[PDB]
Amino acid sequence: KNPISPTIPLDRDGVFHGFLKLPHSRDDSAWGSVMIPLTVIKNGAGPTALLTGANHGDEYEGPVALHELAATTSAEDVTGRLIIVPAFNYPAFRAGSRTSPIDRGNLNRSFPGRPDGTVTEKIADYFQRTLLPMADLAVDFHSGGKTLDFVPFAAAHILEDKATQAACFAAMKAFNAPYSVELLEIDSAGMYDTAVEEMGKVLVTTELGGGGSSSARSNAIAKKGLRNVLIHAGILKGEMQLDETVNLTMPDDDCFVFSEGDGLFEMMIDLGAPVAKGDLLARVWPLDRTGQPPVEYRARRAGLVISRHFPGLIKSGDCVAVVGVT
Ligand SMILES: *NCC[C@H](N)C(=O)O
Ligand SMILES: [Zn+2]
Repeated sequence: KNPISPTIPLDRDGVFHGFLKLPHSRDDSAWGSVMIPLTVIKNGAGPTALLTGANHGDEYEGPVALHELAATTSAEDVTGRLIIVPAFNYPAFRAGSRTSPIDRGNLNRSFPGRPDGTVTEKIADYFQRTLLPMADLAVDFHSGGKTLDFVPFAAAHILEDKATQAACFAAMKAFNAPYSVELLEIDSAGMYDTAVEEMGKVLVTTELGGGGSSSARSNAIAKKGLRNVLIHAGILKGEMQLDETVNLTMPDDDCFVFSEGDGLFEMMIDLGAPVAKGDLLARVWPLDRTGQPPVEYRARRAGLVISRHFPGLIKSGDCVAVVGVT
């Protein structure tokens, strides 16, 4: 029995604004709670979509779209059910950080979680055992965060069940981000991705920009894809917006480049720009001194720069850049 209990019904017709109340006894509140905001919109019979933003706290395109959806959608617009959680790892979202300030918990590495663990593990357990079985479709928004920046794209995994792999790709096509990706997310343990997919459910995941900020273009991409995906699922009516998309893959480790030293980061080729094998991706300047040649990082695969280290300061082990193919 997970101690979380909603403040609103999850199975009644109408529009509900309430919270997932997670008890949390702590120094600044002895009988306190984490009040995870959520909106349930239900109307008649139909599929149920579980919509999450801010799985990592410092990623904002999702929470912006889900807040708008929770505030501008009437029950009559829906055939089915929307479960809307704009801030998924809510303590991290309130702290403005990828991980939670309470337990340093990475929510996207905490599944299946446990009902008696950390605050983050209790969140993961509740979606693992209570919310996901209620859902047919799961849209889990992601962006680069303060340390990464991505080309705006929706992704689907090469997974072993080809039936629900096909369903995931169909929803990615419906999302219609400017780029479309099959992510090399090996290192697959503990993710919400893996929880949804292993249940045979439909998963939509994204990487919409980054840097700890969202733009009007990037907010719009999140709003379009969300609307398309809900129409594609049968929950919302209307005409889908179909624009051009570029298909990209990550077949290899050599799509990735990590830095081996700290310094001042100079990106030499912008996001989304084409790159050939061996082209100079970035150079890192010394923090300590002047007049020394920069440390050069070169592409090991041709394609497009789909991700880059965001901050001006880079550390050893940070991912300099990622190349997407075609
Ligand atoms: N490969 C999955 C995306 C990653 N966990 C992130 O940067 O959010
Ligand atoms: Zn993320």
